[PDB]
Amino acid sequence: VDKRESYTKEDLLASGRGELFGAKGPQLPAPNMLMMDRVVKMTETGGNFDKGYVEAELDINPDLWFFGCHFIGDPVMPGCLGLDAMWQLVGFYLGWLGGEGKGRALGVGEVKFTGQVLPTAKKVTYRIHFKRIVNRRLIMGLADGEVLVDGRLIYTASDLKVGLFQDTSAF
Amino acid sequence: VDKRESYTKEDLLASGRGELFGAKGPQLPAPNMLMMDRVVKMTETGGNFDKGYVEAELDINPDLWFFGCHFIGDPVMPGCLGLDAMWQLVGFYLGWLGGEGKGRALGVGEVKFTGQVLPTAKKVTYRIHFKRIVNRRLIMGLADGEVLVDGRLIYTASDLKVGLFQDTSAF
Ligand SMILES: */C(=C/C(=O)SCCNC(C)=O)CCCCCCC
Ligand SMILES: */C(=C/C(=O)SCCNC(C)=O)CCCCCCC
Repeated sequence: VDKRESYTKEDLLASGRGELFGAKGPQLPAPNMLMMDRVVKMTETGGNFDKGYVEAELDINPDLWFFGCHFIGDPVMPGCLGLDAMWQLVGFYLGWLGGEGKGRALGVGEVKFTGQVLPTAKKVTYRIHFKRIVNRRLIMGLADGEVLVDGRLIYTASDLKVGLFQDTSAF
Repeated sequence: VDKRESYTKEDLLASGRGELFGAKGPQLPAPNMLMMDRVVKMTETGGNFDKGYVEAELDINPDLWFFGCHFIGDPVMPGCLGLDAMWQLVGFYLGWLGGEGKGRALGVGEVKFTGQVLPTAKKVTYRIHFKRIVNRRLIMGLADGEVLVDGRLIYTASDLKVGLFQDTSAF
């Protein structure tokens, strides 16, 4: 794949249909599971471990679907969805490096939610710091993640793990 | 609250509206974020640590919203939603014990996904084992959770943490 440092919302939507990295590359979820609007920076070096970095953003507005049901009369973006965005970015990066296969989240170490995303916020920022990448027969990524809302850190996740699989018959 | 050992779909829908545990108890998310169809068992003793146990189920059918977008052409229930159902059950239990306040997931320690939920599955079972409950004027619940698909253990989550809050304007 020809690597770009950033991707637009249109690119992320093309990705969900497998039109970005080709038919062998991984796909990002499509709405309403897509949890980012754009990827503002992607590098092979950099990040807290100098092994890779990804920064993405999600624009917030009061009308996003999840505010209406989580919860009724007490809108707050589900934490699980910010967490999924992080898994999505780790998997996307693996595909960006040329990894082939279907994306499947494998797990995460500690996750801490210290703040919330309200319908009055404006922008959610995701930062992924890669600590390890296996791109041999097996394609797997390990990273730490940070979620900020309007420049303030609210969630951290250690050891997000995602792999790409050509055969998912054993799951 | 007048504890019942089990709750039906209609009870969970009333919960999302704030009718089940009253105006001061926690609310479950409403569809499309409600991740269970019923709670089959709730006991304050029992469970792996004999400090509480809850078992719930989610009926699976190909038409569930998430199957159409995650991923297009490769349907699999998002692992993040299975995690949310477990946080949802921990908070529901704190309200069941009589706790007052709005539920907020605080984090989780370690999550491992070893299997997937396909649209061909029939049922997902959630089993929550409580470790510690602080129901003082600081309501928090700590528990380990397991997710099974048609009886097969596929996800384990250690140290799920949820708390109920009177005032959430601090986050
Ligand atoms: C959507 C679904 C899952 O990953 S379900 C995880 C099941 N795990 C196993 C081992 O079967 C989340 C997709 C995140 C990764 C997207 C990569 C582009
Ligand atoms: C929906 C939203 C969240 O919990 S967002 C977490 C934000 N964290 C803080 C500290 O503000 C999930 C609700 C799960 C618990 C429901 C209990 C009934």
